[PDB]
Amino acid sequence: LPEPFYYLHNFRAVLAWIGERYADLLDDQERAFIAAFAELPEASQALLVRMVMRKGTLFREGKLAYAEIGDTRAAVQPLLALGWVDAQPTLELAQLFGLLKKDELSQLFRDHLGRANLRKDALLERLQPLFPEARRLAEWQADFAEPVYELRCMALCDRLRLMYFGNLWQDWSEFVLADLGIYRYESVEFSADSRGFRLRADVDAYLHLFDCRQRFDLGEPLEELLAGLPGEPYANPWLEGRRVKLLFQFAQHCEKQRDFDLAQRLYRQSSHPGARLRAIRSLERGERFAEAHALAREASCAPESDAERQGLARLLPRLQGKLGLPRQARAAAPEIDRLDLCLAFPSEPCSVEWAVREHLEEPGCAVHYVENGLINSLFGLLCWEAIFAAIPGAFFHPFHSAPADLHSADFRQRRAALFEACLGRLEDGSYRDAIRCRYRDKFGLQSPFVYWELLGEELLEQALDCLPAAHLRAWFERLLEDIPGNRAGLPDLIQFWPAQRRYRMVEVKGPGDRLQDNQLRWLQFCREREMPVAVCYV
DNA sequence: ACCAGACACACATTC
DNA sequence: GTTGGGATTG
DNA sequence: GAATGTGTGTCTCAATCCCAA
Repeated sequence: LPEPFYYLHNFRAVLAWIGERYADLLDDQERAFIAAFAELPEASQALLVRMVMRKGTLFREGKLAYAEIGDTRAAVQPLLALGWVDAQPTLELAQLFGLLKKDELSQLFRDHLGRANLRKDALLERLQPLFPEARRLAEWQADFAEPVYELRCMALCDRLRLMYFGNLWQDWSEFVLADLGIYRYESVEFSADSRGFRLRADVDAYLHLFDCRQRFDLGEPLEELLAGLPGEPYANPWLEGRRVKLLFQFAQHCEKQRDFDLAQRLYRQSSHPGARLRAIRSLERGERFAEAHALAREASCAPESDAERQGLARLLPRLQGKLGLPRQARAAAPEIDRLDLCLAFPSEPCSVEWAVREHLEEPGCAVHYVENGLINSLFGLLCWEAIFAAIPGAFFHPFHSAPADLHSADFRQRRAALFEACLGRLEDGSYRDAIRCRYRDKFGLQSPFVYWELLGEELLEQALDCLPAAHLRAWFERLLEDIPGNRAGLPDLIQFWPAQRRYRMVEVKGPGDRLQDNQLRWLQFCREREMPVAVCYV
């Protein structure tokens, strides 16, 4: 706010950061850009950044009025000289529609339209075949008096951004939102040589998978698209999971479009969690039962998760039935406590969960609604110094909500000493007070576990009295077995009876919902450790 | 935290 | 004359 | 009719402004 050229300073900051830490990852023509950019006049740098930050790559001169930069047609000149911006670009009929207003376009294509008022997209559809070729604005309308500037250095800028944040989903608005105190991140003191990418060849791989996904959302035929993907897996951990997550989605699309034979073959090329299970169910829907049974038996011998185990638990008997085999006695597990209500006639538009909490209200009993919120936050506070540890590779810029290696399978190990030191506080008295200090110190900070908006002061200290430390262990341990797989699945409500220092937690279900798989996995968990849980059926 | 997951809801399918 | 979606704002 | 499987709608800072309706 206090500096009119704040956006340019942020852009300069990224450029300098790139120059320091990612110098070897940068190529010849890219080094030339950063050098050339600094030699530009201040108002020319500013105008360029504006176009880079804004949605399009095409801009009307009228839509480029900025008081701090002054005359735009003048400031754009050093950019036209470098060829970074292009007046007189050639425009498809589809993108000319994006630049002009509806009334302007109706005037132009007057001798090709009826008297009927159509929507803008309708006009585009009618006129698209009559003008399939692209052409200069002067060739569209010679009477046009506004110059339209095309930004021609957008790809280089994306790479710059992709190197700064370890991704492309974050953009330059992080700087503003952080400065305005709308986003407050934990400040991890990381090395001067902490890296997003370590080598340029991996950056190109990221961009490729990005565009593969891009063309996929653009309805481009998978047959061609698949030939774009690499045969052998990527050597890099992040990149392999992405290549494999992409393969997983192609098979999802194939399966939904009733092509189970391709979907199967694709699911098996993927190591994405749940792919192998989808491969079996696809083989089943393709009525290739013998093959589906062979893979299912292979899976059940060495399952990838407890999630796959319960998926196989339904798949296998059904598969054995379609073959000649007899089904084996699938005797169930112990049953969590049940609690029933009368589908109580709702007062106004409202939800089932909120009503149950109102009903379970009682003098000695307070009830809250905190699905996943409560336990993830309590775990987030106790292991704050562990999660935001200055592990090399974890952090490499500001604007970090979580360490980048959060989903890695050795996330716990790299901080194994720190975690035992935090959960070690859960044995002596320190944990209760340790949480209360984090809460006051770290409040508001962006984090992957703590729900500040929901963890009110009362809910906090009510939990600290009732919830047993030995219980808090078992939960925190299960999260560390598999964070992405055990982040969710916790029951709707917790209810404390603070005076008698006991808790009981409930997941409610209306007439239009049943227990999810993961929710079932946790009720089974708490049951086996004598933890007060129950399912409320309404 | 690296391109959504999470959940509740709702309507097919299959012995 | 009003309303809603989206982009450009900080 | 149970047990299942699959398929939807919703939600990522908030006041401003241009444009399509």
